[PDB]
Amino acid sequence: MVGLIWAQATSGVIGRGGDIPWRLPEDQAHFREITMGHTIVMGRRTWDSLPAKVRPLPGRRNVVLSRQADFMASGAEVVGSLEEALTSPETWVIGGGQVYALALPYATRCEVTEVDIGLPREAGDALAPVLDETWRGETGEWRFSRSGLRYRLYSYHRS
Ligand SMILES: NC(=O)c1ccc[n+]([C@@H]2O[C@H](COP(=O)([O-])OP(=O)(O)OC[C@H]3O[C@@H](n4cnc5c(N)ncnc54)[C@H](OP(=O)(O)O)[C@@H]3O)[C@@H](O)[C@H]2O)c1
Ligand SMILES: O=C(O)c1cnn(-c2ccc(F)cc2)c1OCCCc1c[nH]c2ccccc12
Ligand SMILES: [Co+2]
Repeated sequence: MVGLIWAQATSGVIGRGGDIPWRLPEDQAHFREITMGHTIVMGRRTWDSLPAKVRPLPGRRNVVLSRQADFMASGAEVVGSLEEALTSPETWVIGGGQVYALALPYATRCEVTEVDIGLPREAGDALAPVLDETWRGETGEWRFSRSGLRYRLYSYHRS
């Protein structure tokens, strides 16, 4: 099983300038729970976004996808193809926008956090993948985060 996991604004934005224009501390803990013990696939730009003490994220097999044959990720494995990284009974692609789409053929789970932030779409932003009509969503209750933004959890599922 390959899953995708991301947070997004009501508009689809997941990242700008190589980072995230929000931080919900509740979102970060559902990320760790959902991924703890499994494999995480990220692109080099997203690994590049993790600070040097936080990487590799703990308790997990950190796989970085990259076209540089000689790029290094201390504590992580660097694979040149997405499907090379798919070796565990549970794989979680943790972004960003380029890998969400590339991993989207392989995925049966989409855990999406929708952040009610008015963030207009802008050039160079990374986007959540467009989920086609084969995906079936469960919708949670609207919640309040301590960062002041409200959020909600979508659980898309498909055979
Ligand atoms: N939940 C969230 O809101 C969330 C989650 C994660 C990340 N983010 C945001 O996502 C944004 C970054 O996403 P991104 O779309 O800019 O870059 P990315 O998807 O993070 O990684 C892009 C890199 O992956 C490699 N790559 C791309 N296509 C490939 C392919 N077909 N085969 C092999 N390797 C390939 C290349 O590395 P080389 O150039 O080294 O080849 C490319 O530069 C950041 O802003 C981050 O904050 C947000
Ligand atoms: O998982 C961990 O063990 C962990 C602990 N601290 N941090 C961390 C949080 C913020 C930050 F700026 C640096 C490190 C972690 O990374 C996970 C954070 C959840 C997250 C939201 N969007 C993401 C995009 C890519 C990758 C992880 C995320
Ligand atoms: Co688990």
